[PDB]
Amino acid sequence: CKISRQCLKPCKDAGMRFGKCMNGKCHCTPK
Repeated sequence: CKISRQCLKPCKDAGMRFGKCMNGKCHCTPK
């Protein structure tokens, strides 16, 4: 992931409420 969106679906669509990525790491906070 480069940008917030690049983990948004990969995490949030996958069961997280949030999955923001920056640089190359994303904070995916589950549901």
